[PDB]
Amino acid sequence: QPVNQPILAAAQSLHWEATKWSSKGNDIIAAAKRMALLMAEMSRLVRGGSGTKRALIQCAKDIAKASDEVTRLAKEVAKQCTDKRIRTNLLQVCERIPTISTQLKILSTVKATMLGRTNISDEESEQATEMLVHNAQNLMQSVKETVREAEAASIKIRTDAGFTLRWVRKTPWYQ
Ligand code: NA
Repeated sequence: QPVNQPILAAAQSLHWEATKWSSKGNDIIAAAKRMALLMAEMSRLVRGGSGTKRALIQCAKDIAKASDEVTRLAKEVAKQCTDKRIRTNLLQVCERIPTISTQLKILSTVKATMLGRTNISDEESEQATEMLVHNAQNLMQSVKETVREAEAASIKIRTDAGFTLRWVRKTPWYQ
């Protein structure tokens, strides 16, 4: 009850996928790991405490900043990619993430402002939490799918490609 469980589970789900790989030479992995860590912080932040109001807003801003890095790099991976099927799939997912993370910023600010205000009912409070939780699950899922496809895409690369990512296997774990 102290820490939201469905937010922590979503963060955990992405952490498991991202920790299948090394961050070295791979930004997408590094940013996805930062995102999973921040989303676990978010599950504590949702239950407001003095000084959590500014932290809730900043945590969502950091999550959105890390998701822009994932989006930006995955778009670069996809354009070079020779397989149309993979290239198209990767581009749809990359496109979705900015919208989801923009919504995370809105809902976090709404939740934080509310915490700051004593009057709101337990219903409005629970509902603002459930909207945040839904967004968090959607975000974690989208990034996880983006990781998978960016790796699949990596196998096929343009001979003349400007940059490459490193995909080295590591033993995954949960935070
Ligand atoms: Na390892």
